[PDB]
Amino acid sequence: MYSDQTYEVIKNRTLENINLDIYKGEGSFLNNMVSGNNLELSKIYLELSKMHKMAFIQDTYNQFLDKRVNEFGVYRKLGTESNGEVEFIGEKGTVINNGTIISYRDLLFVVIKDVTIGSEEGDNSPVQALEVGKKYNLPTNCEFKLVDNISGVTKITNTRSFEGGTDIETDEELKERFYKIQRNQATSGNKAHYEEWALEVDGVYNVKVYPRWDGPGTVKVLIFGKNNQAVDTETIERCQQHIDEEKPIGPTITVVTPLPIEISISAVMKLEDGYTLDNVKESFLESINTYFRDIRGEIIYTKVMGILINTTGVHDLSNLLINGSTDNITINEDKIPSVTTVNFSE
Amino acid sequence: KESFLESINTYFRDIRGEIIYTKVMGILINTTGVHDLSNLLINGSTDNITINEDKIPSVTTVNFSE
Repeated sequence: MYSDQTYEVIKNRTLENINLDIYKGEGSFLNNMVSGNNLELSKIYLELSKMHKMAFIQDTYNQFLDKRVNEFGVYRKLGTESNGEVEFIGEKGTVINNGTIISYRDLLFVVIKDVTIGSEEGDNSPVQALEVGKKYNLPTNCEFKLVDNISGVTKITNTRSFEGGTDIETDEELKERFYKIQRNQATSGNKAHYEEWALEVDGVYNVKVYPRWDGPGTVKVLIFGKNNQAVDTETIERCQQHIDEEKPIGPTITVVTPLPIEISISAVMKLEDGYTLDNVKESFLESINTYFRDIRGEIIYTKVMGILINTTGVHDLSNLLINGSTDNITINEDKIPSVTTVNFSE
Repeated sequence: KESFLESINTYFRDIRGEIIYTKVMGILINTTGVHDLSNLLINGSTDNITINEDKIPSVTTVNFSE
């Protein structure tokens, strides 16, 4: 191909193309024109080889990828600026106006709202990164410094880690994203397609779909908030409207929120020395709350009493009763145990 | 059975005073491979037994079933 086509090869080819009495000689004037044209033609061959690659969907550049995705209607992500809140410590009554820039090392951060040291609202003010990037996502407790000294301001530190700083999307990321988009398109009523739109709601984390719950075409949408806790009613409403904005033709949609199950417990236990009823009560309730957060399936009475005895301050235990029974209690779907009654006696 | 045997052996190494029947069932339920248990009897009984002087607990019979 064009790699085979070179200065020497095309030069000899052109020399053969000419039927002339002049013997071919190095440095001849006619040889000079032929050699110059062949050099520029070889350069043009290299350019053609390059525009092979530049015309492809892959191995594009910033402008090339931009044009391709604009033809596809896709747009690359420039990233987002980091956002956090810092604390200003210094002379009381000092007013830090909006637009003030605080520098941590070489990083530059700007204060959004006015903050007064010693004010009733406090000395905490949200601070946004001047530019996008992971480097702007500063951790907690960073000693920010004013670029411009302000009288009355001494120490600037963030009580929370800076977040929201996202980097510039790379070409490969956008290429793979576009390839996935073309590969997987929105369908009418696929479980994954419908569930993804529900996943866009911030409040909910886990989404489940129960089709045929009320006959053909009937879809029962099941949602789960933070660690499968029930979200607020307004969150349910906004999720319902959102999924209706993307729902297929003629579906019946019901959003189901997780339910809590109250738990009442009672036992007659012996407490270890130096420990009171309140301490063992709080420790065991925290432990059993963790267990409820991790319990899969139904309740295990033996596991409950095991976490009870393993709790510090339990000399011995007896007469353990949960919800009026000592048997294993079945947990149904969308039901999470909730600690409500703790009847502990020594 | 072997895992609970090791657990009860180290507990007896660490035990003092009396064997606690609730402690026995707690160390049995916490044992790996144990889902649910019932009718746990020590020497056929459900009561704590005092470990007297110059005396140590000794495991003799292990009866576990489903």
